[PDB]
Amino acid sequence: MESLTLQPIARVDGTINLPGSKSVSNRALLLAALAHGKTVLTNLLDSDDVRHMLNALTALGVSYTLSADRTRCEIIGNGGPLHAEGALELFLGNAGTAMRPLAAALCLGSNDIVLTGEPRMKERPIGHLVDALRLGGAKITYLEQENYPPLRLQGGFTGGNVDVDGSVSSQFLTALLMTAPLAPEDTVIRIKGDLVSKPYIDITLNLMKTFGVEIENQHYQQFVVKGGQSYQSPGTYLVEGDASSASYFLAAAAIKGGTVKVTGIGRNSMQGDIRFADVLEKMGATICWGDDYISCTRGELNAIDMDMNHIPDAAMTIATAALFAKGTTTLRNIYNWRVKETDRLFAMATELRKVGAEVEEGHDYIRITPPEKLNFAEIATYNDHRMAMCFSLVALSDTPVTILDPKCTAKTFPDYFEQLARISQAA
Ligand SMILES: O=C(O)C1=C[C@@H](O)[C@@H](O)[C@H](O)C1
Ligand SMILES: O=C(O)C[NH2+]CP(=O)(O)O
Repeated sequence: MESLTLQPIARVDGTINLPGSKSVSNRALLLAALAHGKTVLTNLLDSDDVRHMLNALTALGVSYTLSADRTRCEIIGNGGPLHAEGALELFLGNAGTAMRPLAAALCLGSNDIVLTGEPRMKERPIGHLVDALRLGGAKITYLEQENYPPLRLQGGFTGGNVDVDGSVSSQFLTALLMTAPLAPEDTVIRIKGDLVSKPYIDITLNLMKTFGVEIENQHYQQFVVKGGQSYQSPGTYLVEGDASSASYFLAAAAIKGGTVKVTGIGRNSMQGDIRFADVLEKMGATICWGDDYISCTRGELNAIDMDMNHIPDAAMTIATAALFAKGTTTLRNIYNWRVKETDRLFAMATELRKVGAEVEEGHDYIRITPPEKLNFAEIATYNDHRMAMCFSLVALSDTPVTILDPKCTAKTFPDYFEQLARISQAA
């Protein structure tokens, strides 16, 4: 299969202009499609996950145009719920930010649509969202395994009292929040127990407000939504650079800098992953904050032991950065790593051991003891963009690393290796 071998990188230094945020991009596209008016999105991410959303919108009849680099998108809002019949199949790759929000949104009114995706997506849970949608009136059928895509959506979500489990995925609540305002009746969304990864709910509410809708958030335990609302185009909207994508570059400087500055995100960002910078600071790196940048400068690197549920995606970057830290690092409260692009606790533990680390794969945590020196390994990537990006950091040592299926980074960051190369220096 395809592979890329990264030569040892002596030092990193430079500036990277970040690709757009995947989380913001897919929310903005769906809201723009539902909204009245023309929305112009700039700094939109061009990656597999966004392409699947764009293709779904095209299939649903939404009109839009894209600039040459696909980062500027002019969307003609539909002025209401999207519709299709005949069990139209929408193929969503392995994009959770397309699958979960569309699973909910397409329950408005009548419809006959099928949502499916890659094999792994048929193994990523969606039952708790389906349960909630059904409580609100939706008719949903599991075409294969109960609790997983593919789903046949036949509409009917009118609102009412809806309970949802948010203990493993915040995306189920996000999907309900974006959908409820357009339902004919008011909706009260009750969180069954605890809610995981709260920052993504804040991103959803932030985007909804940009598109003209606000709801009543009762300490994240219950959300009161008024029905009969309409989303409205914000005119021109700038998509923040991706803070999760930024993690690799900031960590690279913490390990081998130099100073690396990422632009497109700053202290005012709505993304929870900007807090990844705080972790590097706790490890001994220096961080500088700007309006539209975050930079990291090499200091030292000490192991840490902390809960990472607030930044599950960027947290993976700490797992490989730990190979360069002094002491044993423990990342806790990351059970949900198991239900993402791959089971990341199993994958991270397996690949880290290949370069020499002693690793304890806990059920919901990972403990990493770095080796005195890293060794060469051919890293398996599990169709997971972040496995490829996290392990690229192994090359900030005296050993090269070979990454299998490097193009898997395209899920969120097609140009990843060219960007890492941009800040890689020989002297
Ligand atoms: O709502 C979102 O945008 C996301 C939430 C989390 O599940 C993340 O793990 C996922 O990558 C994106
Ligand atoms: O980006 C990540 O690290 C995990 N994404 C899961 P998805 O966006 O497919 O729901």
